[PDB]
Amino acid sequence: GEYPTVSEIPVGEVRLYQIADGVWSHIATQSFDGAVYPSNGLIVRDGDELLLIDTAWGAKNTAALLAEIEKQIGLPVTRAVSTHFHDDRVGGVDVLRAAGVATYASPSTRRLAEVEGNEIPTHSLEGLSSSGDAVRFGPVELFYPGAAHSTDNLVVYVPSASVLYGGCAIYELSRTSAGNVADADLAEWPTSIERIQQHYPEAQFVIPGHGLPGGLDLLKHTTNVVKAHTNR
Ligand SMILES: O=C(O)[C@H](CCCn1c(-c2ccccc2)n[nH]c1=S)N(Cc1c[nH]cn1)Cc1c[nH]cn1
Ligand SMILES: [Zn+2]
Ligand SMILES: [Zn+2]
Ligand SMILES: [Zn+2]
Repeated sequence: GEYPTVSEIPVGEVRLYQIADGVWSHIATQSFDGAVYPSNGLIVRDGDELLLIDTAWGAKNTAALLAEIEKQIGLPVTRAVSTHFHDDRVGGVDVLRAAGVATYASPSTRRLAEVEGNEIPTHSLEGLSSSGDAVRFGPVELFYPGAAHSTDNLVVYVPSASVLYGGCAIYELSRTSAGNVADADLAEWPTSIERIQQHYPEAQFVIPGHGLPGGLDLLKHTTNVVKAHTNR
């Protein structure tokens, strides 16, 4: 159908969107700093259970995500992966943990989360410490492209559906300016996106951390925006 926007989503609520067989995005909204912005995560079917990529941003949003999963899919979320250490991706980890979800992130993510005073996913993902590293995690591949929006950002690929979840390292087409880039490596960002490009040239669906999915041109768009900001 039509991809959900802040319009179709009351703040505190979560919509699911089916991208492919056994793949969904989860879309939530958050009011920051006067404005309302949407946020995407992923859900991937793993036999008779569910792998969750990223929290719905907050303990209350995350509890609403689980309820909305329990309602629309009715399969249990057994594992969750946070793609970076910011609160929009780990906020709700405690809720997940209380519901019996095993929470995972790279050591680099866990370290920064700890330093940040954020919630810390329980389990460590080994083998992602070097730019270009990939590891399998059930029905997805996890990929560390190098520093971009943050030094720890991961991307997620669903081989079975050619879905690339970029997380916050990839911007939607609508987004004309770099956001908060305080934690970013602007100097390495484009090289990291090129790694993503070179590793997943067959991706059919590209999901940005925020906003509307597209194809692989989201990667060039983000390059273009990051480079204009570098040049500001
Ligand atoms: O990228 C940005 O800076 C933000 C989105 C912040 C989401 N976020 C956060 C975050 C932001 C607030 C609280 C906790 C975590 N960490 N990493 C990311 S990505 N907005 C609003 C903004 C502030 N400055 C410039 N833009 C950008 C946005 C995305 N989609 C719609 N707006
Ligand atoms: Zn972030
Ligand atoms: Zn465990
Ligand atoms: Zn984000």
